[PDB]
Amino acid sequence: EPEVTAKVYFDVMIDSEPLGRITIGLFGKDAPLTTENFRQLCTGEHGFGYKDSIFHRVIPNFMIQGGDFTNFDGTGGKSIYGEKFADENLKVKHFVGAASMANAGPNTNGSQFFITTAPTPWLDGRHVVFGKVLDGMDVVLRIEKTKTNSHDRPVKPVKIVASGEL
Repeated sequence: EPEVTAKVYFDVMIDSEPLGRITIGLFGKDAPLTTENFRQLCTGEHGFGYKDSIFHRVIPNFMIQGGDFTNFDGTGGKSIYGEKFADENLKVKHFVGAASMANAGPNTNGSQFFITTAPTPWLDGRHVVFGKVLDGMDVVLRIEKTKTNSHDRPVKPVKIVASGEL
């Protein structure tokens, strides 16, 4: 896989229960614009970001999705560059533990992302893979088993209580 050039983390909690820390390595050389956006949303440098946001969608044996810190339902989010930015590299395929940008078509990247927990070939070529879980995969797997409902949303908020650069 591509070279890791920076590391960010998420501290996750599910209603009083601390799950642990997820460490994500970013592919800075293969996706500078995408990684910088993710990085700065983690630190909250611009006044907004991932701290105190949730993983609004969970689909077992597929992925977990978060990043909508404006509407908390999958319809919001925003990049540091503005509303949306272009797809940087679509040639990197997904793999277990990949961090990838969610979107609503070509060049509509904002702040939403997902972490895959299984092969997802049907996403290859259409979503920019910008990093991977270097540590805390067990935490990702734990989140994946959380009870959901119609719409695949956790019954109890899966909250990112802290985020930043390591």
